[PDB]
Amino acid sequence: IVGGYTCGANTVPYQVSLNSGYHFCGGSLINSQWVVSAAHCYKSGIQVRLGEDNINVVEGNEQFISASKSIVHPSYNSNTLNNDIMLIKLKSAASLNSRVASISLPTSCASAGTQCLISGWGNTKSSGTSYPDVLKCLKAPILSDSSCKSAYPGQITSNMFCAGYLEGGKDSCQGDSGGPVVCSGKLQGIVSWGSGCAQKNKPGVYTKVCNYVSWIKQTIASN
Ligand SMILES: N=C(N)c1ccc(/C=N/c2ccc(Br)cc2)cc1
Ligand SMILES: [Ca+2]
Repeated sequence: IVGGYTCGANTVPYQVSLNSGYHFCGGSLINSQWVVSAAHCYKSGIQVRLGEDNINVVEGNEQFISASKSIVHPSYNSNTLNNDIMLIKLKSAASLNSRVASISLPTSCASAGTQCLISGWGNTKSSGTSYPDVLKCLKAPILSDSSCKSAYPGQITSNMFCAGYLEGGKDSCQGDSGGPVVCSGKLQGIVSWGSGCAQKNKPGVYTKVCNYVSWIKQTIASN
């Protein structure tokens, strides 16, 4: 997260860190046994880390639970990043509490102008590299489909939306991949892509979760 703020320990209780020896992606806890992330976060050997603030220090509220299975969206295209969504099942159910909590799926798609919260442990610099140990947060509006398409001609599908600031300086970044965009207490987006980070006229692009609610629910019901 570039140009954001320190969230505060366990203030984003649905935020998870995916760890394969090291943090490599965020995700969102959607019930006691399932996490939503980006398809481009797929790899084997995933441990889900819940209740994290400082990902380098055991602070006392963590739950570390290995994934039993990952399900990448059947229509995920790694070239275009269309359908950039995946589900990860925990080997055992997380213990839910004030600091480890699921986030609701949307009942309807959020509109341009809606203020959302984007969070992650990704790079905090737009040029160069600095990775924070603690969770970073950014409040950002959903942008119009037209401004999104204008920023990224030929690249925005019906399964993507832009959020952030055309002026630049505030954005998600590498390492935030797979993490949440939450608007009015609903998971509306997943950190997916962008040209660099926090660049003028290159806002963040997010997987449009509201298009996947049926797939998510049906997949969970049978797996
Ligand atoms: N500016 C942004 N909001 C932004 C930029 C880049 C990313 C990560 N992008 C990747 C996508 C696919 C792979 Br594989 C590796 C990295 C995420 C967000
Ligand atoms: Ca920790």
